[PDB]
Amino acid sequence: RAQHGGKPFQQRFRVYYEDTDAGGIVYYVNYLKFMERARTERLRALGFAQSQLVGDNLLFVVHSAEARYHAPAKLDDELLVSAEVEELNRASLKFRQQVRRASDSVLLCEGRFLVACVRADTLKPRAIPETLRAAFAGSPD
Amino acid sequence: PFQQRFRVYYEDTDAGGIVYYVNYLKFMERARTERLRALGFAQSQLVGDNLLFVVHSAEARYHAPAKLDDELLVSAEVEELNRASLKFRQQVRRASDSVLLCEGRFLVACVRADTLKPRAIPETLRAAFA
Amino acid sequence: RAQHGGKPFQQRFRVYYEDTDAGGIVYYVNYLKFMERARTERLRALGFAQSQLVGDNLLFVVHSAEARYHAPAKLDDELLVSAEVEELNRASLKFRQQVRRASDSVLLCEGRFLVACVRADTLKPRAIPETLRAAFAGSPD
Amino acid sequence: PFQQRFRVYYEDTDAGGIVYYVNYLKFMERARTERLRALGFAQSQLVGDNLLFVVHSAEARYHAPAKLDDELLVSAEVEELNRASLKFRQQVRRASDSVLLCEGRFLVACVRADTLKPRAIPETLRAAFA
Ligand SMILES: [Cl-]
Ligand SMILES: [Cl-]
Ligand SMILES: [Cl-]
Ligand SMILES: [Cl-]
Ligand SMILES: [Cl-]
Ligand SMILES: [Cl-]
Repeated sequence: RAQHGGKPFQQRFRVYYEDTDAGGIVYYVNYLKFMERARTERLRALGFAQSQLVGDNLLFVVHSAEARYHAPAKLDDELLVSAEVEELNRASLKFRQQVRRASDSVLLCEGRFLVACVRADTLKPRAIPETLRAAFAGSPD
Repeated sequence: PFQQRFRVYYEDTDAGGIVYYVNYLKFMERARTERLRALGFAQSQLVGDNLLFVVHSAEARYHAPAKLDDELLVSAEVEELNRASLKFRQQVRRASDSVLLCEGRFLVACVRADTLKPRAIPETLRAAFA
Repeated sequence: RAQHGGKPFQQRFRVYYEDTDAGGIVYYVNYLKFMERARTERLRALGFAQSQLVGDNLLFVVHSAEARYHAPAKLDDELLVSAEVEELNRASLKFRQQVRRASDSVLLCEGRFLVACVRADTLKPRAIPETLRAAFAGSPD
Repeated sequence: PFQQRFRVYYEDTDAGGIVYYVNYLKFMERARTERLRALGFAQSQLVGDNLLFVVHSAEARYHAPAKLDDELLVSAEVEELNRASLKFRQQVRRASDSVLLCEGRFLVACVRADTLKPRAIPETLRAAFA
């Protein structure tokens, strides 16, 4: 499917007022923004910053998004966000992501995303590049 | 059945020239609030009865794009009513031609507004759907 | 400068959870979004919907924004938002806007915006069109 | 002096391919929180002392655009400290070449966290700037 491990990639974020709602907790929709930011940072770390992606005519598009909410985060909490690849298809990828509170590791949100790889110009489906497929478990190319 | 109409503004759009995919969940949320209002459950009623609704799960499937200044029609069907929760089924369609843009499914929990603990949905509310 | 009156244009909006913060009130930044939506709706009503603007190669760009905050709005309040033109220059316009609570008319926010008119293609400064300048106090063209 | 560094993501961008102008105020807000943290005033300290900071006025002047994946440097200078309020002066610059993107000015009021009424800035806080 797609294998994960090692020093498992986590991106760290701070919760600001913009992220919160009237309840005094993170607005539930905003966890998907945090998860999106983490996928961008995982790509960067594997050698696929935004200039590299547009260089190779690659664009990633969300076709489906699912989130399950468990415990709340408050103003000024820090969040750790994973970006695992659960399955790797020819022209798409499924991400499995966890948002945890940094102080105590309690799971706040779990998300699953089906993400399509397309031509940046024309938005038509394309195969995930070789080097990218490789990166998703270890990248010296 | 019930549909709520919304306008797409600059704030909703992304570098692609289309609605940012996350934002469809906001539009669907607005429609649920408006469905509740129309069945007699505005915000003042909810805080009156010590009710708060919290999303426990959210799923969206994306089909076709919407652009700046499009109008959207958004449904808010209640597929199930459980003791302490409700499950919604929603569609976002472009107003001009009815093309399906997004579909969403949500499990929404009812909790005490004071203590945030799970509580039963009130009788009157359960009836308002039924 | 630029003259206002009549049945003074107001756009009506509802406050949803997305608009609120941890304080239980509208997040202050969001009033600028409401004011922007009102300017778009005022333009629409004067004959300048988005398809008309791109038709005439017009784009409006904010060069400055000032807001003063007075009283708070809560979840599920309705807002009335004005979009007055305070001054009309050759290639730009200054808007003066008020956000009021619908129930009791109390002033929540006042904003001022310097807005530039530019070519939609190339983003270069252009004159505000004749018909648009006219619309800002009465439009049979 | 103090600068906070931020990344521009898709969520920040608009149909123009640049940061949505409203979003610079969010970035400036984050920088004020981070300046306060570094001088010993995290959120837990503020709620500990019954303090809340509220924006009473906000001004932004826009100069040049930032794009997807740019890094931003954001300053958070305190120009004045009054009895019950503070006035900030902020600059947003592109990290790569230091070009000025936005400048902002904010009057921020100190209020009681319980009752929302105006209160004096604590001595310790006034000192931390001075
Ligand atoms: Cl996402
Ligand atoms: Cl790279
Ligand atoms: Cl699904
Ligand atoms: Cl605005
Ligand atoms: Cl029109
Ligand atoms: Cl100014």
